[PDB]
Amino acid sequence: QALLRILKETEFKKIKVLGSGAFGTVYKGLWIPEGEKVKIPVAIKELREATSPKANKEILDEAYVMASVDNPHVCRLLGICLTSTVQLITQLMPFGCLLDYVREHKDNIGSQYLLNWCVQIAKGMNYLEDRRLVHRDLAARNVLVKTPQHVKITDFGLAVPIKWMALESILHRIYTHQSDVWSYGVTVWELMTFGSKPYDGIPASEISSILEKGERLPQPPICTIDVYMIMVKCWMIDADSRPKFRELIIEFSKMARDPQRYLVIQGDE
Ligand SMILES: O=C(Nc1nccs1)[C@@H](c1ncn2c1CCC2)N1Cc2c(cc(C#Cc3ccc(CN4CCC(CO)CC4)cc3)cc2C(F)(F)F)C1=O
Repeated sequence: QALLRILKETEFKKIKVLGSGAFGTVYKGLWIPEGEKVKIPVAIKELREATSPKANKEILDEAYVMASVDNPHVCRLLGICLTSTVQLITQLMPFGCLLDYVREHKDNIGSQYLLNWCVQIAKGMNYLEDRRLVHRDLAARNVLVKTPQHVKITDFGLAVPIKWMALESILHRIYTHQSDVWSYGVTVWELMTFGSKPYDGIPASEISSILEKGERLPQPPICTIDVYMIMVKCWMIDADSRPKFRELIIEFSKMARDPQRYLVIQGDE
């Protein structure tokens, strides 16, 4: 019945580890919902630290919000298991994170895929804005691949990635939908460089000073200047001058109609 299912351990199992971050470990698994027969492929995130009943109330309040997300380009929380180390269940995104996907499939990715991913990520971020949800950690690592044609945003349920942060976030810990636009621009740069490292080899402590001098990430080799200009707009110092997600959907959708006019990839005729 319930929007957020409160799971028993007997209902699911871990099959394969997928990755670990600072706060938890993600597994591919299987869930048979209590009272049902069907086997659902899931991702299971187990938190690194054990939590108290008090801490679990803060988790539950956020988990209900995460279960309320309903958009084709945003991952929804399906369930929670209140084990000592809490476990969080979503539908499995079988192709993993988009960062790894573009690094591992670089030779078989054309302009149409890249521009459609930019549209879809903008659509998911626009829904979050409509829901008054600030992501605060948008990056290619936090976009998942359902199919090569269908990506979804995740890991916004977490409220230091200095190299993805808007200048105002670095200087004053101000986070808004418009600082998410800055991070969107970095995410697009990641895609267009097939998962390269932003501000590579430069210490995080230097980034605010580089940005204050007007320096920005470089134009990727595949990008026409028209695409680079969208990234540049996302990195304007005045937050309210940056594009809105709705505007980014329009502009990337136009480019996706003639994708080889906007990204130049060898073999992508
Ligand atoms: O579930 C998540 N990812 C998954 N991937 C695959 C399967 S599930 C992602 C996620 N974010 C948005 N979405 C998702 C999935 C669907 C959309 N989330 C939601 C998520 C996560 C984490 C926590 C946590 C935590 C936590 C809290 C307190 C302490 C103790 N320490 C607090 C700090 C304090 C220090 O002062 C001391 C006490 C510890 C941990 C909660 C949630 C949420 F929202 F469910 F309540 C997390 O990662």
